[PDB]
Amino acid sequence: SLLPKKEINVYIGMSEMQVKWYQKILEKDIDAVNGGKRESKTRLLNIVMQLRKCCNHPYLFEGAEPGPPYTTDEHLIYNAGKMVVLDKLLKRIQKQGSRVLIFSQMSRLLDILEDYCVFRGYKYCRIDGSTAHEDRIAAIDEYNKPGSDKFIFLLTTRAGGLGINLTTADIVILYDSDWNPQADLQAMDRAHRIGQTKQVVVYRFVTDNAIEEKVLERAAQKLRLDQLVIQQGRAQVAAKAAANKDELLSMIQHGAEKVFQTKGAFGTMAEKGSQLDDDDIDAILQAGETRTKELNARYEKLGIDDLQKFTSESAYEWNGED
Amino acid sequence: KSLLPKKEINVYIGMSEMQVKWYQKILEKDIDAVNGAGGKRESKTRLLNIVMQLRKCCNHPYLFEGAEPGPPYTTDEHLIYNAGKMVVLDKLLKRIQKQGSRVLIFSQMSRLLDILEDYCVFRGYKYCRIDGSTAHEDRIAAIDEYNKPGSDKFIFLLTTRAGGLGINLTTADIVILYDSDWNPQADLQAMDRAHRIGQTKQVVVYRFVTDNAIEEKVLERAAQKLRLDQLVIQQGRAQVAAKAAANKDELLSMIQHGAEKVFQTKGAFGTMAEKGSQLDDDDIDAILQAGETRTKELNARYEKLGIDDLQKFTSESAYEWNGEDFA
Amino acid sequence: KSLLPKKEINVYIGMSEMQVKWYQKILEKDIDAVNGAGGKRESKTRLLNIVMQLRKCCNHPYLFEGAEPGPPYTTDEHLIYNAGKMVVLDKLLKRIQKQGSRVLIFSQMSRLLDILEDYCVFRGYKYCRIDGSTAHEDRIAAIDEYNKPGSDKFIFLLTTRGINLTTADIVILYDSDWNPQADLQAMDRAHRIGQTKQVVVYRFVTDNAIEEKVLERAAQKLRLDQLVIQQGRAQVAAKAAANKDELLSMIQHGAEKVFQTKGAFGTMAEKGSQLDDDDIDAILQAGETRTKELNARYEKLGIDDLQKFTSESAYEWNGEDFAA
Amino acid sequence: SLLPKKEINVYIGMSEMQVKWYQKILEKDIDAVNGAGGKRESKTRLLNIVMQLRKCCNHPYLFEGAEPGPPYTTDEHLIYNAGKMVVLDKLLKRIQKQGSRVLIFSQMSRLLDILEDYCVFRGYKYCRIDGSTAHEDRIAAIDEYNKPGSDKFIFLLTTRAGGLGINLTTADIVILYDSDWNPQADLQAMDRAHRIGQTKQVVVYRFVTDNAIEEKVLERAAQKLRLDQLVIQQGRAQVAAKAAANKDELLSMIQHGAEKVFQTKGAFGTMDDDIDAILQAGETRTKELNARYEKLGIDDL
Repeated sequence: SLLPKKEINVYIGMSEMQVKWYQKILEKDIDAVNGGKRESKTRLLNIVMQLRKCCNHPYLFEGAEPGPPYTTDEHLIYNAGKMVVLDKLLKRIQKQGSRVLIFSQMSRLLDILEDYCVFRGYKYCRIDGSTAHEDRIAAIDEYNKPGSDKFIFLLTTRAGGLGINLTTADIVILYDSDWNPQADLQAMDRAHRIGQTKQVVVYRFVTDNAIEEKVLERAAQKLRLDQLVIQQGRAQVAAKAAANKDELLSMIQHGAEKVFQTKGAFGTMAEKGSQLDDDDIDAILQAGETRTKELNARYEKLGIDDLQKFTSESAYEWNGED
Repeated sequence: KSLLPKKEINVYIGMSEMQVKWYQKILEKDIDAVNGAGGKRESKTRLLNIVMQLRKCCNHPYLFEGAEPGPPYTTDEHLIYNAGKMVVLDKLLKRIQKQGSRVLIFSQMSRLLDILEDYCVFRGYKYCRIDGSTAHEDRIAAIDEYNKPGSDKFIFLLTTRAGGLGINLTTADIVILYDSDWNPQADLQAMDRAHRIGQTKQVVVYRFVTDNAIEEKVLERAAQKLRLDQLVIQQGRAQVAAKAAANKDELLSMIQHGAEKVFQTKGAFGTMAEKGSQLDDDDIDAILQAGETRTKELNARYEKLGIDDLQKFTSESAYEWNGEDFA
Repeated sequence: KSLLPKKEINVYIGMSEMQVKWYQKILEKDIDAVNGAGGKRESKTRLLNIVMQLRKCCNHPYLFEGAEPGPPYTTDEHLIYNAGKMVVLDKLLKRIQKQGSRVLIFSQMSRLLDILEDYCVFRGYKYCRIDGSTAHEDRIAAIDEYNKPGSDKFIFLLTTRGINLTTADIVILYDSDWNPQADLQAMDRAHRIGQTKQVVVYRFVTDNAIEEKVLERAAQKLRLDQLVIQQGRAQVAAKAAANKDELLSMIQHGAEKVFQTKGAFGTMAEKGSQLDDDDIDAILQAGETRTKELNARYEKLGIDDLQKFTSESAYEWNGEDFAA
Repeated sequence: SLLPKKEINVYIGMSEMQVKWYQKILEKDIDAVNGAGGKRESKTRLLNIVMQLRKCCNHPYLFEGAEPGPPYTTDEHLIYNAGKMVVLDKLLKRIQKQGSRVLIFSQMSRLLDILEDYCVFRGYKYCRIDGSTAHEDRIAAIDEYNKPGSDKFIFLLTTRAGGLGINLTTADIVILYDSDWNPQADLQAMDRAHRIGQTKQVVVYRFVTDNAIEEKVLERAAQKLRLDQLVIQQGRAQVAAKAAANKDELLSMIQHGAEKVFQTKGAFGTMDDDIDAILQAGETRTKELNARYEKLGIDDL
């Protein structure tokens, strides 16, 4: 029994320094912010990038961090709203005896997260995805050591590989989200997989009322779409399926008893047969129209769960009754 | 302009005494396969044969050789009362003409239209016919004989899977599917030869179904294939939407979201404005609690989407014409 | 009713001063594969890159980023006179509206329709647009508010890849689809049952460039499709068993002369006993003449002389629904 | 060098006896002949009349009670009662004189029975394969007829059992007494003689009853043979209609005008009085282009 993961979006604001740069990005291209039709997506894609960097940390922009000499200070935290929440969260996660994996889209943010963990004295490992194979093996094993010195693991979402195991941690923090919903999903399942004994909790830093909240909904819409496409994974399989042995038999046997029982004629031809009056014909038409709507509505509201023909339905064993 | 939705009505029909005799003969002459089975390899050829003969029985016994009363052979009233579907059709047509309606009659078997031809002449019904062997010049002349203003014809006999489609026969308002195609889109294709843009009246489609026989069970399997066909259409639509990259309109809404509140903000934003200083774990407990509330709320908007209500771009309905040509 | 056949006219267009520079630049950045005077091993994927960019160059240079003078991107007269096809389009549209005609403009690239959108606003052309990215609600609303009497719209921009736009009479294929049948669907949005006037289709082709060679190879595919269509007719007709009408004409053939006959028949009435080898030499002589004559009747048949029952042409719409 | 075969339709009439039995067939089902039945009727009733007329065209003795009553003898009446037998009698006489050997094909083995009684009556050595003869038996039949210095002269064959790939090139003349509905069946019967190993000109005689059902049978068969060779010669069409652009095809697309573009150093040639001069010059090239390719055939494409 693997305990299901608790995914929580934590909604964070921006410091004054972020707002200043966030405005500068919006200002220096206010025409595109207001929005010719010829131009490629590049002009808008750049603004999206700079707004996402600003939602991570203003120090990612050159000439933002306080002037020389550059010092690792408390303002490394207080100039980024996420770092504030991250500061108290880490101090409380280490308190409750939990270990945390911290992911991010930008490696240049992990550079800040390296300097932050030194300022607070947190032991950590790191995988950039520019780190070699024998290197990232050691970083995984150092964190997975029984009684590991490390406490935080900094990684970039895509670049860790596939199927790596970090079950020695039980908390996952997504500093920022990927455009692809499964990329973060594969990052949560680094701690939420077979071998994990404790409750996996995933925190997703989302800058409220900014671009990242709008980014999240798009990734939420595409994630639901993938679910709709997987849940209907046998629609094309069920449509092409030709006549089945157990179906072909029920087609032939349907009503065979009444056919064998009949000595005269059948339903319409026994009840009123060979001669119909329009009082008689209208009773047929109106009844058939009634049956037509019920037959449609009963099948119209169906789903793939009911329509699906499992592979064992082909393995006709015997007749239920002869 | 307004095109009235088509009324599709299953007309459940019984069988005459003669149909029962042959239907029994078909079941009896191969009773070992019906009551039991054979090797899976064997039975599919053996069962598909029984299915095909039973469908011939539901249409008309005279499709079997030696069925119609022995020599001499005359076209009389026995052509009608020996087939359940003919009896229903005979009075249905009589009502159809009196209400000023003209009817297209489709069928899977061309030899049945041969039976209907002899019936139409027997009643004095002017008719045309499209066999899929008719020839273009003959085809154009027969459609124009039936469609051209002030036409004399009343019944139009066609085979379902021989249209060569793109035909206009809007002068009829009633469509009779004497029997149904295994592929539902073929019968729906035949309906859209009268129920097409240019049609002005209410299209009524009568689908003959031999009740308590093989045709009724086929009717259900067609409704299943018709519904899951909608799912492939719908699953494909979600597949296109999931693969679609960000639009310039989508990107603009992403940048503009909250931009006005940012321009309006002179200090800090949100959680930083509300406390700012690294403060109490009661404030952090409020942050994580309210965020989890919005997480449950966010999922609820999207967890109720479902396959059947995605945004349409192409009006693809498996309950309407596919657009293909079955010849 | 009478539906006037569509007039399909290739309008061969040159290239602007700017286009030539980029067309050279495309060929120059991959000059080894173009020349073919070396290994000739160069992969087709490398060639498919040249073809696709040369089409963008044939369409409009501004499809390449950094070509158009830098930001802010403003719509002026340089939007027209930097592309050969736009110059032809600019005066063609002016003539089309003045003669009371409305035009559908199709294209393979939606980013070109975006260029056409900025052009249409620049000239004051009321328009609608179907990209295959517009919602059904708006598309059904766009077709109606284009067809309604007293419409203000004049141009309808669509991507090539059962819709009715018969209220327009002119179709412009700015660029061509590799599958000729895809263009015919785009044509049959005005040229269909419901059209009252003569449908004229203009196919823009960049003369003396890649678009001209595609036109020659597209005509082959369009002709080969006709031959396949015809082979199917000959295949089905050969597979057909005799009808009851065909068999009766075989039974009835000469039956009147047989009933008319009171003694022996034909050649047997001529002699009927063991007579001269002049009789057999005469039979074989007339038979060999009739044998040659019979072969001539069928030696003059061949493809394209086959009976139609279904009027399917490669030069007419398939009925297939085309989406990119 | 294999000489192309000569195929000559021998149009033949019917004896007085054939005229009677032809009329007896048409009259005993004259309602079907005059088309006085329902369209729903099965095809069997018409096909019955067809085979009866086919049997009458071959030989009247195929019908019961036709040959002169008791006593039953094999004389010249076996020949002068059938129009084809009269022609076949004189034609074999000429063939044997000029040193040729002949295969005789037929649809009906009950007619090969008649031809057997004919060959014995005329003194012609012969072999026979029916489709009722087993493998080893019909092997020895081939070897005897192909034997160097063969004793035989005629080979009576059913059109069914001939087309198997066997060799009968030691006969240079083929006589199809009656034609098959399938043009390739008779076509492969001629190839029993007309194939590698044949040294002489192969001549094929196709007996046809003129102004009777067999002439109309011949026309329809000649039609379906014409349909056959059309689909054969146009089999190269569907394989080329769907084919990705070959690497050397794409090269000509890229090279088209590349020489004109490089040396240009300016704007191209083109770059409402000018516009109507473009549409007019383009309309000329469109009509010429389509007319050049529309009449083309598979060999060019």
